[PDB]
Amino acid sequence: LAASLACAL
Repeated sequence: LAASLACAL
């Protein structure tokens, strides 16, 4: 989940 937020942004 944490990585998905950073990736998206």
